[PDB]
Amino acid sequence: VVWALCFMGSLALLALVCTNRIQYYFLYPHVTKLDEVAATRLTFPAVTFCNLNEFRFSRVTKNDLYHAGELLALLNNRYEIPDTQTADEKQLEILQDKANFRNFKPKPFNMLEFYDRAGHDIREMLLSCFFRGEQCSPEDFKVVFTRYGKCYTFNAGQDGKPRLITMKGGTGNGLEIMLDIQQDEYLPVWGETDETSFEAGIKVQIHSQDEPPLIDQLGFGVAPGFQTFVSCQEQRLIYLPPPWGDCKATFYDTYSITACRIDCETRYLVENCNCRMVHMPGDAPYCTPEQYKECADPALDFLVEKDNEYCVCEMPCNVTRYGKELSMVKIPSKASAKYLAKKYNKSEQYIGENILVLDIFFEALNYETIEQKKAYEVAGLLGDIGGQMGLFIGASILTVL
Amino acid sequence: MGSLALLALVCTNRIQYYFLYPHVTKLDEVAATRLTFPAVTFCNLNEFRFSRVTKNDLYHAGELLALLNNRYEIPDTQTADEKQLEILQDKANFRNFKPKPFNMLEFYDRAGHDIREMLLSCFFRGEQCSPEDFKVVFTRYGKCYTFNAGQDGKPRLITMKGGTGNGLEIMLDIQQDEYLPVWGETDETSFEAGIKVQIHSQDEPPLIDQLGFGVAPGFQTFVSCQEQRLIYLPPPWGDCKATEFYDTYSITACRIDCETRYLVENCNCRMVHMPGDAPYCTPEQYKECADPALDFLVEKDNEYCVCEMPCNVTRYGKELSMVKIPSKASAKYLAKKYNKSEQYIGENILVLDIFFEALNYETIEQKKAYEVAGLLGDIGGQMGLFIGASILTVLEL
Amino acid sequence: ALCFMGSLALLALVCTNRIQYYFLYPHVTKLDEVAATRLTFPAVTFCNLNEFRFSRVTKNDLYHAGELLALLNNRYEIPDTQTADEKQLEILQDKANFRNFKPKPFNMLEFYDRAGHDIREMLLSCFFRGEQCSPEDFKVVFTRYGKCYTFNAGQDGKPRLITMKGGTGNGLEIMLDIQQDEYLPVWGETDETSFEAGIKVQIHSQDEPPLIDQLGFGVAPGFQTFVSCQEQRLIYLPPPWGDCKATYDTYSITACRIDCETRYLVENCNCRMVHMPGDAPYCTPEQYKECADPALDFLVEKDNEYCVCEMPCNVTRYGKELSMVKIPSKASAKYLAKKYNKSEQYIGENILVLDIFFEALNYETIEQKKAYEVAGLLGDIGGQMGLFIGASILTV
Ligand SMILES: *[C@@H]1O[C@H](CO)[C@@H](O[C@@H]2O[C@H](CO)[C@@H](O)[C@H](O)[C@H]2NC(C)=O)[C@H](O)[C@H]1NC(C)=O
Ligand SMILES: *[C@@H]1O[C@H](CO)[C@@H](O[C@@H]2O[C@H](CO)[C@@H](O)[C@H](O)[C@H]2NC(C)=O)[C@H](O)[C@H]1NC(C)=O
Ligand SMILES: *[C@@H]1O[C@H](CO)[C@@H](O[C@@H]2O[C@H](CO)[C@@H](O)[C@H](O)[C@H]2NC(C)=O)[C@H](O)[C@H]1NC(C)=O
Ligand SMILES: *[C@@H]1O[C@H](CO)[C@@H](O)[C@H](O)[C@H]1NC(C)=O
Ligand SMILES: *[C@@H]1O[C@H](CO)[C@@H](O)[C@H](O)[C@H]1NC(C)=O
Ligand SMILES: *[C@@H]1O[C@H](CO)[C@@H](O)[C@H](O)[C@H]1NC(C)=O
Ligand SMILES: [Cl-]
Ligand SMILES: [Cl-]
Ligand SMILES: [Cl-]
Repeated sequence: VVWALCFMGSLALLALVCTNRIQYYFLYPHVTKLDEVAATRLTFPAVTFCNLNEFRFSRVTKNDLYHAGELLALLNNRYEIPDTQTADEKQLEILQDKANFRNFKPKPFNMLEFYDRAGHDIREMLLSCFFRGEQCSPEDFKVVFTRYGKCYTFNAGQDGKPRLITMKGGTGNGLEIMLDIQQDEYLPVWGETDETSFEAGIKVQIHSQDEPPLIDQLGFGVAPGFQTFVSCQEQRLIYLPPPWGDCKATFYDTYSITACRIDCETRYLVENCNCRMVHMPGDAPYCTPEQYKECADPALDFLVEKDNEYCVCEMPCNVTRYGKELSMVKIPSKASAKYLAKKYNKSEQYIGENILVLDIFFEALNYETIEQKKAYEVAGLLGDIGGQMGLFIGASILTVL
Repeated sequence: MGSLALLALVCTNRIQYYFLYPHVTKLDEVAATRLTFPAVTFCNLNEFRFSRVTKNDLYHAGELLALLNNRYEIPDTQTADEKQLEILQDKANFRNFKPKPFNMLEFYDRAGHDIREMLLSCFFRGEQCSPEDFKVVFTRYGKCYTFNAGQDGKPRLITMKGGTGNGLEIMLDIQQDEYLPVWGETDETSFEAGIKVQIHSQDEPPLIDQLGFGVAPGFQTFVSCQEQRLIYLPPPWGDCKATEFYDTYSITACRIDCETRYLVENCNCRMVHMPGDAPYCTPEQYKECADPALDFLVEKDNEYCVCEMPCNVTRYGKELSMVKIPSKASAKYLAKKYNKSEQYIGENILVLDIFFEALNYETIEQKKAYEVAGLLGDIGGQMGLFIGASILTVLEL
Repeated sequence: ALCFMGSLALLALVCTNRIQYYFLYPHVTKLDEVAATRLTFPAVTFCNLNEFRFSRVTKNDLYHAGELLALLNNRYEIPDTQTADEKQLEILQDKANFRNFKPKPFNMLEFYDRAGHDIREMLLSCFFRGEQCSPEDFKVVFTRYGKCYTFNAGQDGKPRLITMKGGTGNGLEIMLDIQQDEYLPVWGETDETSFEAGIKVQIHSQDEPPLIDQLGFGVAPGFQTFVSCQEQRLIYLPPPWGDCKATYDTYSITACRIDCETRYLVENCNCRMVHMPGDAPYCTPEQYKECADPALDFLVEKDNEYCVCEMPCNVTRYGKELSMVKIPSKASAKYLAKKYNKSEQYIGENILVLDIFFEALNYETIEQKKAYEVAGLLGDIGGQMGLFIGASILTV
């Protein structure tokens, strides 16, 4: 009877063990494969930056002041220079003249035109630029409008030009730019608004080229008077869609959290303000300075600060993250100050307050992948249900003999 | 015996693997919704406000702070500006002076920087916060403050989107004009100006003198964070200890507990920031016993305060960057607003931004690699075609 | 008897699929992040951004390295376009007076060693885990920045320095004086001059040479800089499973690059820069300027063909989180000024404090493991072949 018992058991094993599988298969489990290597021909990311100051004082015209005056806290609700102004006498005297609206006939005004004309000029800010031993120029930077206003992106990849690639670790295989933030052009700050700031310097965001920047939210800061080193590591993350995961596959061409937020924010403002901020996509009318102040700014602030319901984006199936390690040294040194001052025709003090050097590069281990993989596909299921029957057909043959 | 082995053999390998109690570590990095915002603790690098140090304070803590020598006199080697020296020489006049009960905790609580004075502005996710939103916590730096400590029983603060908007922004005034004159090197004085900050889970006490990060005056500092949840297995799979002075097990809680017992054992007192009910160390004890003792533990010790791994750890990845404050264009505004000079603003004001990136949540969990149920399935087929061949060889005989 | 040529036809088919998988040679990467005990403290190398102390540059030095340092033109004269303060210009015009001057043997290594910043002068204080360290605890190492120093180089045969707890207390703290008053006047742009003041630092395993001009991080004067670290051990598989190369004494990307760079310069310049290994003749200042510098720059900037190194099977990476506070505070300035015999302003421009330590979770491992070893292969078959060993005794 022992053989018969063995045969009976052989059936009861192909029963449990094959049932263990189908249940496990239908849980749609996954594994996450991690790897960190030194990739060759790494694709250099896009680098977007903004001057923390949105409007050059010297480009603000009488008409500009008339329309955007109250928005910039340079005027009160009755087109007068505020009682509570805190300006140096020379600038106050320049503004009091500008704010003289006697016999003044207002002329069509537009925030986008204002940003484009008054925003800091890359041609003036960019003192020097080098990528992998090659000299780059203002033309190598693309204009992109953000909430900070007129910003610039290096290696945007929208020119159809050949890819910029990194191959070795260290500053040499990266980007180095020397900027002049031009504090002498900073708009006087007389109050707190979404368009003014207490700070001097630039905001920077390193991002994949198929992903738009969200620099007011996700950027990092770089201060004047320093050379800042940014050692990076590219991290590629891949996710599975349902049933294995939660991701969504690809106004914008590729799906990204940012692209999703911008799209959502635009619809929200259009719905609640009947206008879009000038940096938003679409064809809705541009918000007036009054709309910015009364509706648009509060609306966008609500979304990026308090909102928990409206602009909630789902995970992309493909995300590229850039790990960053920042460090810095002082510029200029006492020994080099006079050289730089004479070179760019400034005072030594100006150099120390306005000049900055930014280095963006990758470390040796420049590439990391974190990919979700199907842990138990239909093929693996069979191979188990199959290899198990190859043991029951043997346990039945021995019984047969 | 040709199959009495192949059965046993291939059966043995899997059996051995189970009793090896193997594990796998599952990694995942996602954008979590309703992420729980951490606690943020900070200290002014200066421990005692110069203007709050009384004659009695100087008398007791004078030597500890290097403001007096061992004979209650202002040191020969003092390096102070004339105005401050003149203020101290008058404080240090102990003729006809009758000392009155003194203790370090009261001293810290009364002379330590006041959040009500340091906090110029505070916003969390578009909402204005206030000094009342900060809880007082005593550390080795003295009187410190924790934002979102979670000990009020108030509803949780949560983050949902990436970027500064969904985080905390505070503007601080470090008040250098209140910094205690530094005439020597002690564990209570420093050469630096600014604050120390530590981002930590709410069920984990801060160890800010050891694990904190610095934030400098004259800058706006951006701190982009990522929460990392790590889970470990206990024996036999791992080494961790599952969750006293403190409620949840953490390396820090363990160290603090250990340090306290060490000082009590060797100094018969505890530093004022330590838990328990042991007597507070006097300034003399601080100098002669407590400070050296604690320094030994956090610097040289390799035997006494060695803590075992917690089964549950929450780590916060940080990326710092900064811009300058104030700009030339905003200096006068800030100066007039807070009634200071433009130079003061540049030396004392700082802005701190603590927020999370889009991919805000990472999990690293140890999971058992070979569970008993898994073992049975692999061996089930052969285990029976051998136990059948076992009652079979005993059937032949 | 047909049932026998079936067992073989089943053992055959269970071998085939299994064999194929063994042939893809798959791998898995095991990750783990823990608080290690007795962690081995890394080596810390640092350089002053300034390569030559102004006061150590002699008439002979200026004569040979003058044009290289942009202090002289191609005719041994002080440049028309000099931008120096009058006192320094007057000191240099005197040095650059070569009337009746007979040049004497010069070499860049001696120049670096003699004129480079002295650790004995830069190091104001040094502590590791409660113990006072000294200039003798720093080893001299020549890099492209010139004369640099490495803490805990581990080449003395001394007992290992170990970390055990998280926080600054279990790490290194050094106070440096970068000595800007010694910085060489900058009159132009060269590979040996800089616009910046401060130091470059690189944290690295002791069996890996530094490549500090490329991979270092910066530390600024006037701050205390905190560097919270995490050691990350990465192990890779060689072919067929992976791409790595198994083991200068140990194989590392840096060691590979340095070796390659040296060969390249020797091949194209018939000399090596003074910080490079080997026994090739040292490059003259003229060679540096005309051949060596451009050559090395090409390699570390443009090259995509010559110095491409393959992945090591064993890599140690150090995660870093930097933060900073200001030094000195108004209240401590006078103390420091009096202590080191400087002015309060000097202190603010030259003094820096550097803290290098580890966090609680100080150790992370990322190891590639063979997914399917031979022993595991038999297991998936052994059973099928065992049910063939029985049908094999009932056929004979
Ligand atoms: C790891 O520890 C954390 C606490 O540090 C646990 O998080 C808590 O989980 C419980 C149950 O959901 C909640 O009631 C608490 O509010 C959570 N604390 C927080 C986040 O503030 C977590 O559950 C632990 N993980 C495991 C499974 O061990
Ligand atoms: C703004 O700050 C100034 C000090 O800079 C305050 O003024 C001093 O005020 C005290 C108390 O009234 C007087 O004893 C001093 O004589 C004042 N000094 C000077 C230089 O005037 C002033 O009170 C503050 N303003 C407000 C409204 O708080
Ligand atoms: C990876 O390489 C490191 C060296 O960089 C190895 O660490 C050494 O291990 C040996 C054997 O225990 C020790 O004698 C040395 O002292 C270690 N060097 C250190 C840490 O200073 C490590 O073993 C290698 N890992 C593997 C298994 O490849
Ligand atoms: C991820 O997206 C990038 C573009 O951003 C693309 O280059 C890459 O092929 C994608 N990876 C996969 C396989 O989804
Ligand atoms: C240099 O700047 C000054 C103003 O400071 C200006 O007057 C002069 O024209 C400038 N020189 C040149 C040649 O651009
Ligand atoms: C201190 O420095 C001065 C120069 O500023 C020097 O003359 C003096 O000798 C120094 N004092 C000592 C004792 O080293
Ligand atoms: Cl949003
Ligand atoms: Cl401890
Ligand atoms: Cl190279």
